[PDB]
Amino acid sequence: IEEQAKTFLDKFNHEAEDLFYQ
Repeated sequence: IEEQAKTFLDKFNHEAEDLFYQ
């Protein structure tokens, strides 16, 4: 699978700027 390894970092790079507020 690539969704849980290739794009699994898309959340750590995105959510990192979204959760930085909450």
